[PDB]
Amino acid sequence: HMIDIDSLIDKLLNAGFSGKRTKNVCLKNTEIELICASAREIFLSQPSLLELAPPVKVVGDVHGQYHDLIRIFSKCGFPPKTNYLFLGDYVNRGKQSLETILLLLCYKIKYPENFFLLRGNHECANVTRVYGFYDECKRRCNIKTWKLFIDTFNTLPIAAIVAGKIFCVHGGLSPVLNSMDEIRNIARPTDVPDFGLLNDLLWSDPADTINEWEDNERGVSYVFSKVAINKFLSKFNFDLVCRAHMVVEDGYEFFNDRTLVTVFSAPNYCGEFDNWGAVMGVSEDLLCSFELLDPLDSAALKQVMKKEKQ
Repeated sequence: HMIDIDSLIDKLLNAGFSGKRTKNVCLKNTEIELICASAREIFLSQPSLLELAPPVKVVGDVHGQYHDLIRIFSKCGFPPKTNYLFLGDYVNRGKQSLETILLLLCYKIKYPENFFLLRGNHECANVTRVYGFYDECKRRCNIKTWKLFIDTFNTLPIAAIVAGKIFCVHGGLSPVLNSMDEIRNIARPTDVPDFGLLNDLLWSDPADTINEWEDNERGVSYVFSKVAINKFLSKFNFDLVCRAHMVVEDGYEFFNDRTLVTVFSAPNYCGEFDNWGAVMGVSEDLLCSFELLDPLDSAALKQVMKKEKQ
């Protein structure tokens, strides 16, 4: 029997609109298994480097903040009337990583040509072991379920080009990125390597450094200067680098005279930063606009979920 994607999405949406956290996921592990297999099939069939036509809305980190994800869809439009590109980091830190990733995967399944998910640095075995998702899988489901997600994470595409002009990646640039074909030819499935192209694309950060490339003092990959950005844009004839991978107070933040933008969509990240979330709309004429989401507490979020149910 084939996947009842309508019934799965409904259960997921209902779980979110309840505002309630349950130890049991509203979906059976067999259903979770089917979702991961279906999504995996699509990921491997579509290119490693997505090439998307506008309009589209770009979403940064969500990090398990499921109620905020629903706020995003409510405010920016539900699929498939609104086209989405997510920049990765769907799990860890947040309270409802499972609901979050499952809903995103289901939408990918139902609308494979209008809905897109990139790989973030958190979508790997190493990081999920540390910041909650492995423990959440073990506690709410099992370790076998976790492994299935990792198998699925390993097949995610790495980068996207919007309208031939906006380069989209989770982390940033690489010192060993010679051509777009190198991203296209990243073999999948794959774990995140400790070094190399894929490691850089997920972990690099921009900085106003003196050298084009220096070691990232966050511990992984490199930091790249304004010059590196200007060179990259000029080499591949791009206008904008759109990335995530960093919490910013207003949900978004331009750099190097608006040639790079950081988009972050987890309001009040870690419960500590009190940041806004942002979603970047890219018009058919390549105009970039920003819809913002303010940080709500647990009680206000529940009220918005209560509200949105009608």
